[PDB]
Amino acid sequence: SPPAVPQTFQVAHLHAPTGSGKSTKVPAAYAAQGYKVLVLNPSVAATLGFGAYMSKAHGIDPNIRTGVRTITTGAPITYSTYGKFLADGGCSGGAYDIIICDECHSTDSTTILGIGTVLDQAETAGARLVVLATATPPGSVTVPHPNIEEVALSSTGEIPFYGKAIPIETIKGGRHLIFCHSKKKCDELAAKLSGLGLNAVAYYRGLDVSVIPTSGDVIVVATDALMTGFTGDFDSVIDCNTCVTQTVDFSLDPTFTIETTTVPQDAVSRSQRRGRTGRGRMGIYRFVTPGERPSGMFDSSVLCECYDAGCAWYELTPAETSVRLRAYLNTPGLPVCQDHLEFWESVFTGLTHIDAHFLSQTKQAGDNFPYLVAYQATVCARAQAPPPSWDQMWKCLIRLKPTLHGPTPLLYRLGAVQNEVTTTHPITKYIMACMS
DNA sequence: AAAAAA
Repeated sequence: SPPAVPQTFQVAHLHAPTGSGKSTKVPAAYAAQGYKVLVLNPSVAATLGFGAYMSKAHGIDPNIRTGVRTITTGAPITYSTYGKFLADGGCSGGAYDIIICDECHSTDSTTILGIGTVLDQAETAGARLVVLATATPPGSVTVPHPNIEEVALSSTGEIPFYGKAIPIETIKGGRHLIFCHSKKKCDELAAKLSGLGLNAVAYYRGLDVSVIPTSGDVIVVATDALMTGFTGDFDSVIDCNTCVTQTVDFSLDPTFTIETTTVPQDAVSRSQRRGRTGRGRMGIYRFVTPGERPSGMFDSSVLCECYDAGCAWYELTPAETSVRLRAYLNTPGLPVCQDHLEFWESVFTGLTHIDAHFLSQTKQAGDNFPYLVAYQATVCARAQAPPPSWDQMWKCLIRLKPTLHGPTPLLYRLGAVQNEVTTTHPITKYIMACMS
């Protein structure tokens, strides 16, 4: 049933629903034929999760590789995240015959870099086959779910949402899940509902899952934050149909601008959110918008994230990162994006002699674009100049604040800029030149 | 305007 292992090296696609067999059954089969298999997954919890199931399901303790915990068993099957895979330097010389790239539809920087690394090192590493598995191939469109009945919203309601309202009785009793785009609006919506006597709580990246009562009436207003260690299944799901993403704009003021904005959800988003209900029983899905943008596309800002991660985490030169990204963008059947490898590469190539301390800080802070942040900070300190602003993203320069004065040598815009700006800095001129 | 993995 699973893709046949070719005599020579080949890259195969695995389009199939139900996120289970593709990461358990498929690999279990290959191993039965005496093959060494590597299964990569974006999630750490998922990767650790497959370890426990494989044992009890196929009586074979697979190897587990994640940033937190690593476990070797010599077994023919190894489960690992893309992150951990990258940190391990990629494909080991002759370690696996088949490499499975699960959730290959994910457009996050780590997965794209990961898959691109596989597509470039697989064959040489000795692998005989690469599998790009996903339940939602590029260009997918949400399909009506059996145990789920979708219903639109209207002005009819006492709780304003995103252009509409939500009936009080619609969520009066039972367990419900409300999806909001912003983390602050989650606390707002939850505030009102809970204020109306309703038992509503907010959830997002940071708060522990223990906040949501495993039983009893409750309304959860959360973001797309993964509820690791929590049995989903909700009587209904109200979705705002909006996703928060980062977009890049070549505003030439003086160079580029990376900002996080909103945007209508795509098939994947819609599917995943609507999937939190209708598990084993009839569920409901209340939306604010009927349409949906086709899945399979990601912004150029993501490639920028790849070069940043290659620089900050995986000790990859800009050119090296390009090899792996070039392989990704040259492989059909995967998420597409405007080819800006050359431009992004040239940008990062000029970002030399970064302050190790600042880099360490931005990385440890778990901030976005830690490399670009730390580098801007480096230029600022090197010029005894203040950062673009004193927003939390520049906190690595706080101890130097007393001695920083004058215009910020702006290299690019990563958020709001409060301080005065100058564009005379050599690195800024270099970047301006790349824009051409 | 969020999340996630290094």
